[PDB]
Amino acid sequence: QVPSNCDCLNGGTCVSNKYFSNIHWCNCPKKFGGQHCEIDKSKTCYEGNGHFYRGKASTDTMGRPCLPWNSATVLQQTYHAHRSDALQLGLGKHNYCRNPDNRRRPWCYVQVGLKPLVQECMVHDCADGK
Ligand SMILES: *[C@@H]1O[C@@H](C)[C@@H](O)[C@@H](O)[C@@H]1O
Repeated sequence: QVPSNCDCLNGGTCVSNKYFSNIHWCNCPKKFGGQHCEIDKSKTCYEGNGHFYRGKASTDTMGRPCLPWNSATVLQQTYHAHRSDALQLGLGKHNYCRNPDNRRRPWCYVQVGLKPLVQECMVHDCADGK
């Protein structure tokens, strides 16, 4: 143990609070990591929660390409390319995943056997799949 009101690496930043007796925290870049932030990683596949998102992730949390919002199936669902608020998320002619409702990760109407179920399009990891 090394009570130093902080502990990072790779030249991290040793910070410490004083308005609560002791509320410090390793001050390392968000792209850092490694126990005490000893690596220059770069985790950030969605600065938001999935509201807009502008990457390439088009599959769901399984791998399927998910159904586009123009697939009559999703048209039968709710948030597709023919509801009334799809113009706010631009769902028509496109796929990826949208989260205009109440959810943390971006989901997409992906066919789940016989009913396009919204699945938080797994958007984790983003480095050549490795
Ligand atoms: C910790 O403090 C911050 C403000 C930056 O100077 C970092 O480079 C440093 O490690």
